[PDB]
Amino acid sequence: HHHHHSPQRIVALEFGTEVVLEAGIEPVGVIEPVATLYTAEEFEQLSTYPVVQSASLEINMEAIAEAQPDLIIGGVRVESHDEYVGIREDLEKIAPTVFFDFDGAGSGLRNMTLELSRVVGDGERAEAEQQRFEERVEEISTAYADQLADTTFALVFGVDGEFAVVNTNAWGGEILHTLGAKQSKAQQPAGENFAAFYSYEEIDELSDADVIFYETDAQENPDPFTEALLEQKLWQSLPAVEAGQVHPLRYSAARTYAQANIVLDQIEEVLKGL
Amino acid sequence: HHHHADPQRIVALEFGTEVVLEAGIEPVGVIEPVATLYTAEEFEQLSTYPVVQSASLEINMEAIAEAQPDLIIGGVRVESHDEYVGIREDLEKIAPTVFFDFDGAGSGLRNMTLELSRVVGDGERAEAEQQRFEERVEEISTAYADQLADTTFALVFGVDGEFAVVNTNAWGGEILHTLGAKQSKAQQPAGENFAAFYSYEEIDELSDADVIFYETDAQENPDPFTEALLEQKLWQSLPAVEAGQVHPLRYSAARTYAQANIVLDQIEEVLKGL
Repeated sequence: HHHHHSPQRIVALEFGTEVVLEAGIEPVGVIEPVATLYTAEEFEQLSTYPVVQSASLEINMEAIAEAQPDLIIGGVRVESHDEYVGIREDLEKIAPTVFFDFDGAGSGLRNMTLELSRVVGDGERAEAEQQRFEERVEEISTAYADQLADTTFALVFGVDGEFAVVNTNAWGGEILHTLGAKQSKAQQPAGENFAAFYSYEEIDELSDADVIFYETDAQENPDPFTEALLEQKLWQSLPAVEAGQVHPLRYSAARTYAQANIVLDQIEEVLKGL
Repeated sequence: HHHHADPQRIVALEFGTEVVLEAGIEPVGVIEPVATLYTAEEFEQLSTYPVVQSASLEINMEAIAEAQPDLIIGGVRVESHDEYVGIREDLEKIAPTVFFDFDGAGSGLRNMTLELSRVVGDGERAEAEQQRFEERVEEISTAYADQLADTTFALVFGVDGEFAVVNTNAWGGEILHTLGAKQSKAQQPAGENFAAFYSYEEIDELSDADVIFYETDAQENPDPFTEALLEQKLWQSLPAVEAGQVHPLRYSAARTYAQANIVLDQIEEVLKGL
């Protein structure tokens, strides 16, 4: 009952989308597609599917009932567990309903979708990806052991009037940490929180950064807020920026091991010019 | 940072009005209601409440006293800091007093009131609005990425004998800028100022504008001066005016995130044209 080991018509609730897409399955119902999570091809594909959940996570039991699923899948944030006990009961009147809980913003997610991939019958590729991730981390950490030892990384995204520096326990900061990379001291105020927030005046916190990553969507596009952060004249004064070492980062969220490796690939490419 | 007693008898000074309204709180004391800032129903209601501050920002310390507050809230322009540290003292003798500073004419205001909404016990809805604003910018920017690339916007308001073109660091112009929109070159002489002023002779400075927004009050009514600008004979000469693309903009001076979303709605609607 651990993550590591030694159906025909699927409704995909939240986090179920990435699982069925990777398995080449077509869902009979899907949570409302958010464009930033998917490639252009994927999004225009996903839009051909009936919406059975809002992006606010509000579920449409009736629309699901019309979809006639034989299996309903999705992940749940562990904090909302008891809440989803009732939801599963309600949903199981339509079809067998498999939920999995996940915790934090790091490995918990890509493990959770590994379990969903097994359930929908795609455990082979999914377990392969997990092993590949673990191998690549080993291989990368020793192949560039020098660069990882003397370079300080930072991951940022922007919000409204402020920006964030991603912590060692979350998204691309988790993956960077798992690799063994050093990360900026802008992280320190985050504590157990996923990011540390700063005003545009506090951009100078990232002066110990030799390399900076900034989150983008699935098509390498920064959101306006992240672009706004890159525009600030105070930003154009950081060591890493006038070194030409500021790079885009796709799939920082890393909802699967397949996605998490794409992060490893981006981290690796930068290490080649380092 | 903005991103992450208990009251029942609140006096709302300047900028505290939008906060108590949005929270469904009836204030015991309120700054003199200016009708252009509120709906007909909001204004009608707000006139019931005792006036404890003048529209010229003069505080009636004894009217506040009789109101018997247990909490006094309001926002302060950053320039007038020390002058208000003083005021809080005399105020703190009446009840706990919360003043927040804000800077500029952009994101600083809706964040300041986000903080006041937290203080009065309404931080949930307030943070929801902030998150929703940030999501919808991201959303609108990508969904209309074409329109936003090919279109040049302008925001104008009228004054006596002159008119103004709003800059990228202020009000409706800031939000338009945050979205990623292109805006007219009439903004240039503003520099760091919130607006660039012109005579009715220089209306031709808006020839590159494909779309034009004109500030109105909370009830979609332009002020007489703005109304005069739209009457000028050189105005119906502009491309955007003879293309049918001149629209009213409410809540340009977006005081809260709820208001800043209503601005985004209006921009989205126009963008659903073009």
